[PDB]
Amino acid sequence: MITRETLKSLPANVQAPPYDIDGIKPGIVHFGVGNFFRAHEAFYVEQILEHAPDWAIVGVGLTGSDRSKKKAEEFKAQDCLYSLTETAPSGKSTVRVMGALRDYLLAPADPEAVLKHLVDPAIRIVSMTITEGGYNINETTGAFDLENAAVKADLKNPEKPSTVFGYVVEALRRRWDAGGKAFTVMSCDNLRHNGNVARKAFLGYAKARDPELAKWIEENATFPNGMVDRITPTVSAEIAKKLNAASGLDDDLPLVAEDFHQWVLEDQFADGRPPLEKAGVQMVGDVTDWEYVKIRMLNAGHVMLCFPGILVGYENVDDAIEDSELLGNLKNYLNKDVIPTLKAPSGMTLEGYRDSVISRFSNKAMSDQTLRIASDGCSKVQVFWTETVRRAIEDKRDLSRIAFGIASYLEMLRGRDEKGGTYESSEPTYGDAEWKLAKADDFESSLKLPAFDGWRDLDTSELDQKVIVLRKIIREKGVKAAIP
Repeated sequence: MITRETLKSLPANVQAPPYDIDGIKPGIVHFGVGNFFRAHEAFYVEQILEHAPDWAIVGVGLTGSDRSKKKAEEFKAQDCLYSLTETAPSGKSTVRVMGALRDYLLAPADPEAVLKHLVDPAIRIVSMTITEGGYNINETTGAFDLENAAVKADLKNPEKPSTVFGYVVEALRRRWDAGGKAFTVMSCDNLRHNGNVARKAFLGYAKARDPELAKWIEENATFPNGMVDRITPTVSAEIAKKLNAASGLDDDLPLVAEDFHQWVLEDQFADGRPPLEKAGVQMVGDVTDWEYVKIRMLNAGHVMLCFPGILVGYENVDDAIEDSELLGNLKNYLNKDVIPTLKAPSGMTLEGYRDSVISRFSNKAMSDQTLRIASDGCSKVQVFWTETVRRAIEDKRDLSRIAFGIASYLEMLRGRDEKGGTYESSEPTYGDAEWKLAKADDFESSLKLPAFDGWRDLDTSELDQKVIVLRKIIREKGVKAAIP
């Protein structure tokens, strides 16, 4: 059956919004209505709407392309309702019709319409998922780019903007001038200290617009940082058909996500917020510790699994996590090297986190390619492994497993698995010089790759020697033979 406000007589297997859809009112405006938002932010709000019905979400798309209009039409056609299938590693899935998103507006169609929502006193939070590039931070200067075409145009006619920066700042100006209150700017993009990024972008535009205005926003608005997870894959036509065939719903906008989900959010709101804790959102004073748990256990674990997995010849993460030796090595790395040198946030155990990392990697429906996980391996090693290596060296702890990860990465770079297959991993930051080292036939040259610069200031003598010893074993007897 098609999805509609009236046709909410879904099959016994499909759950419906757990609240009166007619009783909820808008409290959040969201920029960038993508899959992640619909399966994460919208997901948590859906669970507190029965408690505080004034937090419905008004979605806004920034592009007015021919494809954008179609999407907006499909949403309105289903009363903005859509189905979300949640699949667990056990293979079992559940499906529900989400009602938190009460309107979907195409900004270009009517700029004033968006601004009206933005200035409404009931709208106390403005969230967004616009990707990193969406924040318009120049990669070289690290500052908000005032040279951007759309930004300059907005600066010329700020009363009728087209960029998120223009809409948000103009809305804040009007609220201020009319005696209203500032709202909370809540980034839900997966970036380190996403709130600080948002603050830089929005205040960067505000400053150019009017110093006094930026001062006001800086003092009254808030830009909390949040850590967000939840794998929510792209939805292809073929994927949509499987989801609908399984749910029994003729959904034009079906999506699926892993059952696992997490949201750590700094409790810094300008004018109130939903009771998100009731939905499992973890409110904190500083997001930093949680970001590092994810970085040093989930991300670090992902590559500790995939680098040697590629050498064994595994194409997907779920195939590698099923390998008894690679799994044991991952657990030993997390238990012996990371957990003992990782600060633990309150209200959770690092061991429980470890268990979730393992379980998630075993979710066949979510499984990604090992080579994809290994792409830009240099930057990943720098960000995910450096702290763990520095601590092991500084505190004089066992380097065996740490060296194995490095040796595996270096051997993986050579481009050949133990089954005879060849491959070419992607390393954007590497040039001819780097790749020459990576492919050298010796076992010492590639130790100079930039991937290991994060701990090069320390005495890496013992670590490097062990790495060499393991690379030798890996090349002659295979990767598993080198596992500590």
